Amino acid sequence: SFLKEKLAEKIAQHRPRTTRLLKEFGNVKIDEVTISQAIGGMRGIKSLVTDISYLDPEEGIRFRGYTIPEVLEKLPKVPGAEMPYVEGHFYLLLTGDVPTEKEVKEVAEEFKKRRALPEYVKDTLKAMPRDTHPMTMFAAGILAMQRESKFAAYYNAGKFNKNTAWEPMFEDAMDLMAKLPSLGAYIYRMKYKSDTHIPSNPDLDLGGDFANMMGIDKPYDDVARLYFILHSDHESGNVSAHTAHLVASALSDAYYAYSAAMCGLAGPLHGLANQEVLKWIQETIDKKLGGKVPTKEELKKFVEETLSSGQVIPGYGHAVLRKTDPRYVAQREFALKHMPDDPIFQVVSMLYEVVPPILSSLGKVKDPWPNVDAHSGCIQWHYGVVEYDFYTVLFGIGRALGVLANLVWDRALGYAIERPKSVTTDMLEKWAGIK
Amino acid sequence: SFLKEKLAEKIAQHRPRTTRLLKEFGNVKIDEVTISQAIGGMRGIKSLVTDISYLDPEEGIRFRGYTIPEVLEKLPKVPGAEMPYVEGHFYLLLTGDVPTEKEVKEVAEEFKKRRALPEYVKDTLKAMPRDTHPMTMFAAGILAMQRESKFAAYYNAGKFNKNTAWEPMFEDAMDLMAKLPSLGAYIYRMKYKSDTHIPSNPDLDLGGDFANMMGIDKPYDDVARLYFILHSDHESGNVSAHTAHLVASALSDAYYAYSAAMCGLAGPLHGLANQEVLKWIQETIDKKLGGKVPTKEELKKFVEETLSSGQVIPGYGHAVLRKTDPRYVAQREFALKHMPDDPIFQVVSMLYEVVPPILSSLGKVKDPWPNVDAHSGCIQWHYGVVEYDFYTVLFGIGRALGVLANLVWDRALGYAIERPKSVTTDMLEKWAGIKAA
Repeated sequence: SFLKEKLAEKIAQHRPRTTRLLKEFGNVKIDEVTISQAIGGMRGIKSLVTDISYLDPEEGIRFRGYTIPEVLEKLPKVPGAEMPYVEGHFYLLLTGDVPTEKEVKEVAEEFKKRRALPEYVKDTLKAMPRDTHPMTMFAAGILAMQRESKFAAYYNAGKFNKNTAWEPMFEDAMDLMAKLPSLGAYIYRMKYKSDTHIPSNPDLDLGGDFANMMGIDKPYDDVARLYFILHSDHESGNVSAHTAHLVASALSDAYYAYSAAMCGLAGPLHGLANQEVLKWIQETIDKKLGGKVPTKEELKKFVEETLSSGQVIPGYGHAVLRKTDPRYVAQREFALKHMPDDPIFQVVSMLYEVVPPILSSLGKVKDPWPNVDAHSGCIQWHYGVVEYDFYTVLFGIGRALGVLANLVWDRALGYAIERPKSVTTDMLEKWAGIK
Repeated sequence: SFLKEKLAEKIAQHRPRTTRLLKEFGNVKIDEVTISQAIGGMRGIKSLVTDISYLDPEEGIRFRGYTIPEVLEKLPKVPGAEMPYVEGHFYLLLTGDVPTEKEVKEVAEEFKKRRALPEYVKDTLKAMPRDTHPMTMFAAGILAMQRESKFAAYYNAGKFNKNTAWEPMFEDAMDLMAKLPSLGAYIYRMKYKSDTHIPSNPDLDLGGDFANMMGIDKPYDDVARLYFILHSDHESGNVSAHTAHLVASALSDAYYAYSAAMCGLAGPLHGLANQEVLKWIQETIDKKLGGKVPTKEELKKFVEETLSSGQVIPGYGHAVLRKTDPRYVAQREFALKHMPDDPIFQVVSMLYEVVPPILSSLGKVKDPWPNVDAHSGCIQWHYGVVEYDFYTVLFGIGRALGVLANLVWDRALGYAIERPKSVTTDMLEKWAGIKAA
C-alpha cells in the first residue's frame, strides 16, 4: 500500500535521529525524580518518548505538530458531511503528513476490507453475562482477536527482525482499528438496543458506518468523526496509552496491548469523567435549579457553595493541562452550531464563563479550566446516547487511532522493554535522612 | 478475619510514614533521567515504590525483607509435603509477617471457600476458539470475572473512601487469587488433556489442588508450591507487575488490572524465556550432540560457537539482576533432589558451570549469570508438562501472589494515578544541543 510505503520512508528518515541521540547524547540529563514523584505516580517525570502527539501544558495537544483547528481544517472532509475522514487522521498520525483525497480514499478502502467482526467475537460476548460492563466486553472482544495477530505469528515463526517488526505491527493496527467501531456498535446493540443489529454499510467511512451500525441518524456521523479525532491521542503518558506502550514493549501484539489499555481506560480516574460531568449537570439542573436553565448569577453562587463546602467541579482540572483544553473548544464549536438551545449545553456553556474566574481566585487547582470531559456528554446525550457506561467505549475507539500509531512507531524505532526500578519506603526514609 | 485485621494494623502503622515522606521530604531528589533512559524504557530510573518485594541487583529478590532460602525455611509446610503452603506466602506478602501454622490454616480455609470458578468463565473460554493461545484464554477468564468485582461495586455505589478502599480490593484479591489456579487448570484440561476435568478436592491446599486438577501426581504438588512462591513477585517495575499497578492506579479493579498484567506477561520479552530455554536445550541435545548428554568439554565449545556466531544463550542475563538469580538456585536444589539423572537437567546443570565464565570473558551481557527461566522448563517437562505455551500461565498464577498484595497496598497507601510526561524526538534533540537551530 502507498500508506505502508510512505510509513517505511518516514521510518528510514527517523531511525538515524534516534541512533544519534543514543550514540552521542545518551547521558544528557532531561529531568529529575523526587520522593514526592515516586510516591505520587511518577507525576510530571519526563520518562517517555512519542512523536504521535505532544501535550503542551499551555497550548494543549498537538497532533504531529498540528493544533486541533489546523487538523480539522486541513484533513479531507467526507463528501456530504462537515467533519474529516477518521481514516485521514489515522494517516496523519502514522505518517506526519496531511493526506490528499487520493491517499485518504486508499485508507478508507482498506478499512472497508478489514472492518468485519469475527463471529467468535460475538460468540464470546454472548457467553459473557449480558450484565457485564460494556468496557469489560470491549476489552474482551479486542483480546479474543489476539488469535488473528500477524505480529504474534511472525514472532512465533522465528521471523523477528528489529528492522522489519513494525510491518506486522502495522497490519495488526490496521486490522484492529478498522474493527473497533463495529465491536463497539455490537456491544451497544446487544446491551442497550434489544439485541437487534444494523449491518455495516460498505459504502460508508469509519465514522459514518459507526453511526449507521449504532442506529443513529445524521449528524451523529459527524459527532463521531469529531469525537474520535479529538480523543485520538494525548501523548503516551496517559494511563491507557502508557499501558498499551508498556505491554507492547515486551513485544506483546497490539491486541494484548490495546486490551490492556482498555482495562486502564475503564478506571474511574481515567475514562469516567464524561459521564460524571453529565450526571452532575443533570442532578444540578434537577435539585439546585428547580429543573430550569439558571441565570449567570444563580449558577455563579451555586458553584461557590459546592467549592466552599469542599467539593470539585467535575471536568475542570487536569494532571498536565494548565489552560483551556482545545479539545473542549472544538466540542463547544460543534454544540454552538448544532444544539445552541439544548438545556444541558446551556449549563455547560455558562459553566465555561463562571467557573474559571472562581477556581482561579481560590488558587487551589493547578488547572482552573475545562477539559474535554466537561463537554462530551451533553453532545452524546443530545443525540440519544443516554447509556453513560458506554461513553468510555467511544473513548476507547477514538484513542486507538493514536495508540496503535504509537505502537507501530515503538516497533519501528526498536524502543526497549519498559522496566523502571522500584524502591522501598525504607529506602526513601534513608534518602530523606529519617532514622 | 485475622488476616484482614492484621493487615489493617500494618496499614495503620505504615500510613503515617508515607504521609511524612510527602509532607516533609517531598522534594528530596532520588534520581535523574537521561535521554538514553527515556528512549530505553525508563531503564534504571527509580520511579516506583513498593514494599512487597525488593530486587537487589547483587543479592536478587527479597520478599518482605526475607531471602528465598529464608522464606522456604520459615513458612509453614503442608503436612506430608516438602514445600510451604502458597497461602502462607500470600500472608507474608500481605502482612510482612511469617504466619504461624494456625494463621496459614485460616487463609487455606478461606481459599477453599473462594476457589470455585464461575460457570460463565467456562462458557466464555469455550466460545473463544479452542486454538486460542492459553495466555489469551487466561487473561480473558480473569477479565470476565470483573463482573464480580467488589471494588467496582463499591466505587459505583458512591462509597469510595481513601481510608477504606483497600478493604474491597483485599476481598477481590482473595477471590481472584483463590481462583487463578482453577482457571489455569481448566485451560490446561480443555486445551491439552482431551477436555476431561478432574474436580477440585476441597481438602487440598492451593498448590495440592492445582496439581490434582491438572492431573499430575506427587511431587508435582511441591513443584507447583515452589514454582508459585518463586514467581510470586519481582518488585513492581517488571512489565506485568507494573501494568497491574498502572491500571489499578486509575482505580480499575484487580480483575481489569491483572488481566492487563497477563497481556504484558504474554510478551516474548517477559513470559516466554522458560519455554525458549527448554526448546533450545532440546534442539541442542538433538542436533548438536547427537541425542546424548555431552561432556563439559563438548558443551563449553558449543556455547562459544553459538555466541561468536552472534546469538544469545537463553535464560541468561536480566534488566536488573547482576548476579545469579536465587530463584534459579532454589529450582536447582529441587532438581538435584528429585531428578538428578534427568538428561535435560544435566545439560541445565552443566550450562550453569560453563556459561558464566564464557559470558564474562566476552563482557557483553551486563548479567553473565542465569535467571529462573534457565531452570523452570526442565522441571515442568520432567513431570510431563510438555505444553510449552502453558508455562506462562503457571507464571501468571504465581505472579498474582505479589501483584495482588501490591494492589491492596497501593489502595491502602492511596498511591496516585501513574501519569509521567512524554517528550518528542525534537525535544530530545533540543536538550542534546542538535536543535534550537
